[PDB]
Amino acid sequence: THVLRFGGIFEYVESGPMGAEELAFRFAVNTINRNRTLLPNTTLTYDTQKINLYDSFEASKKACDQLSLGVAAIFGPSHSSSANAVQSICNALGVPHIQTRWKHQVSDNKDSFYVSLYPDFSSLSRAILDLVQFFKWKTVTVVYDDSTGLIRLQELIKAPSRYNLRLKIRQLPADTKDAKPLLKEMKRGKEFHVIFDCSHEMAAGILKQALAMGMMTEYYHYIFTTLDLFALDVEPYRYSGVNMTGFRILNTENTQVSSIIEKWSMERLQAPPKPDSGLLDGFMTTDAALMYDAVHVVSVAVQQFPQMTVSSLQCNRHKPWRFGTRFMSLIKEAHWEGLTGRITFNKTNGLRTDFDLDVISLKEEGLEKIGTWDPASGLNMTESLSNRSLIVTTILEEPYVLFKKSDKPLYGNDRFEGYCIDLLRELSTILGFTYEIRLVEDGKYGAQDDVNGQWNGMVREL
Amino acid sequence: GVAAIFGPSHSSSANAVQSICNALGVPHIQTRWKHQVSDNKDSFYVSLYPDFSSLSRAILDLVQFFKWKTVTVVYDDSTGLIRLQELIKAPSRYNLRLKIR
Ligand SMILES: *[C@@H]1O[C@H](CO)[C@@H](O)[C@H](O)[C@H]1NC(C)=O
Repeated sequence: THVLRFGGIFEYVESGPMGAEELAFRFAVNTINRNRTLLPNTTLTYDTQKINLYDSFEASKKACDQLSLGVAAIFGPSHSSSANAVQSICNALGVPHIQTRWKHQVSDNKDSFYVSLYPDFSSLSRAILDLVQFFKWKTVTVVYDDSTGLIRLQELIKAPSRYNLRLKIRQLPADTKDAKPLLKEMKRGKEFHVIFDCSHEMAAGILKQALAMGMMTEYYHYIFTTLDLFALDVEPYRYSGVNMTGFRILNTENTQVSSIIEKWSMERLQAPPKPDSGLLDGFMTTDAALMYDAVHVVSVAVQQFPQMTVSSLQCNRHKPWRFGTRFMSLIKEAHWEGLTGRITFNKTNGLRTDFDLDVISLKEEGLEKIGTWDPASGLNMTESLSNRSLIVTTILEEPYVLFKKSDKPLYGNDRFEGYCIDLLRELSTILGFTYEIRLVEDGKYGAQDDVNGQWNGMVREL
Repeated sequence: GVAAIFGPSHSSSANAVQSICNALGVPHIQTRWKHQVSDNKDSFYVSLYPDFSSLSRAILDLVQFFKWKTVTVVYDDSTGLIRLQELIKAPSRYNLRLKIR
């Protein structure tokens, strides 16, 4: 019957047969035609090209070769430099471009034949800012890997102008995995709250060098802007008392999504993750999820456009596609729900700015969901007793309270004696008390320090 | 028969022309600053615009000479943060109070 095929330009690799994005694309294309509910009388076909993702020339060449034959839409590369050429080609030839990864769009680029499935960092940075403000942070150390990281998290970077945050922007060393010098610089600077704008594998890298260095104590809270935090192997960090936090768009809390991800993991049995990499196994990266969702949303959109006589557009001469405008508007207005939750494209942009997030933080188990984030509503973090110990504190004033003169080691309340201890015993035998003496760590009386408006010792402990 | 392409003064078009020139081997002479991704291996291109990796530190030297403790970096477009990224990272190595706008 009627048939249309989708163009696809992905990474050219040799160790693995083909990239994870291509895996997801092929999996979903052979899922659409197999699932008779979606595209019942039309079979989806995949046209796959492999490039270096950095040679925009060969990306343009492959896009032109695909457009020479019948292509309804191009699933462009997952880079920020070869995707611009492909979207320009698609716009000039009037064919939808399908971006599953974030790239910096020029403010004066009047291009409207592309859709960006990746959640816009214009909203993800606001989500990071809301997560920081919820934790009431004051010293925040934004860490990014690529120079485009500042462009990604620019709302977070501009936040100190509005809020009271103190930002110390740092960059991971380039062309090397030596994250130890940067963590050392944090240790000298006593930077405890960190925001990591690095990929999940790189995030696992810095987590490993942080554990090997001493960053995995209780006083370190890590916010990861990456959406693949659930793919990390937090087992070495599970019981370390670390407060690492992140987000997640891959809606794993669903039966259909669980079945899809389990099928994808079962299909992924040829390139297992490296055991000594700090990463999980049998999972699905967010890039594959966005590719799956992209091809699915294009399929559900083209469900409403039965006339799909793909043309033979050339690049030597420019000729807009007769079905390109309506198909592109249909893609932009298309509303589908899948692996990454609700998929709604911004009308004025084509990017996806209205997305549903789930907040992920480290707990006693591995990365439980502790809230949700929506661009409209905002951050939604949901996460006496008679037989209760009465914690008390005291200072070592010799006439008042002093350690009992017993050579035999003694613990609990009995190890403390003095006039104040006698008064506490009298109160306990007068009232109902089950009390334990907890010595003050600061070892001082309360003092209103005008330097920062902070108390200390017993008063602050109270 | 052209010996060198004096490509466009815009990031996307300059990147496209630079990739084409690198593929075909002809030099691509660009006179405007554009963000070259780190892993890019294009060789047939030279940029005459003063590298903001070396000019943002000139701005930082000016700030040091004036002994500023609080600075407000104001930029226009989103690719302005990636231009003066050394100036943004400076507060780590110095004593500044950047209030980027
Ligand atoms: C937050 O999430 C809880 C649980 O899903 C829900 O009951 C509540 O209505 C949500 N609040 C907002 C403001 O979305």
